[PDB]
Amino acid sequence: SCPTPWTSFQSSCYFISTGMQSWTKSQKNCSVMGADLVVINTREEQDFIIQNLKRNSSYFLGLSDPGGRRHWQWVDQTPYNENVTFWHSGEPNNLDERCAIINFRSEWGWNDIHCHVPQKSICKMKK
Amino acid sequence: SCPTPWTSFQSSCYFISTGMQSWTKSQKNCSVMGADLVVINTREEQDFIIQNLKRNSSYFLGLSDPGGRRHWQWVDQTPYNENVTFWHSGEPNNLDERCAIINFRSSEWGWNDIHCHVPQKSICKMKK
Repeated sequence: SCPTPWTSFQSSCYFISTGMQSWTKSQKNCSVMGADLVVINTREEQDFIIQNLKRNSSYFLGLSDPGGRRHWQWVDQTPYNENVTFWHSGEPNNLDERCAIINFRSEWGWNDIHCHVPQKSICKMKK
Repeated sequence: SCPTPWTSFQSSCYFISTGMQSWTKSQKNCSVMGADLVVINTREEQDFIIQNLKRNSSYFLGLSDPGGRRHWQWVDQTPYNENVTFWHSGEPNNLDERCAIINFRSSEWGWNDIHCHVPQKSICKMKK
């Protein structure tokens, strides 16, 4: 009961992109189709996904680190409280974003990557 | 009642280094003296510290990010659980460390983040 270009597993529909776009644009592409970049909840889901991928291809997952604030720690384990700090204006530097891909090494598994690189992607639509 | 080269404030002793070393070596230097790189708990402590620093100098604080694992998130807010992942061996990349300094800018005193291996002066705090 999934749209034609989609494949069903359990009560979800999956779309394997053919285009290469950044993580943000890939998520947008999933979004307008009523989907998200793929969230892998179970081992069975990972196995189904890899049976629908091409070994010569790399795909964005719906897994990322948005970056932003670092998890600062005092050296004596005094709790760090952001609200009582004395950072100079515009400090400290924001942590950069990072994104995850699934691909095949000669097997299948995840790797981290810059979010702005063009990769293929996997969308999941809840059915 | 602090050792001679140290200054007292409340029930703590403070040492202002003259030497420039990495964060790790600065912490080690504090450690062998029975101290830590300075942890700033209160506003009065920050004010006392800045009254004992030189405006042309930058000093490591006992504040850092050890790096390591990133705080990964699923796009639909499913909790990320590291124990049920499929990362390739040696993946993902560790986040790099970062360290904090106190120094003076024209218009005044405040903290900045910095690479941990840069030589800076340092402040030690000893519990009395």
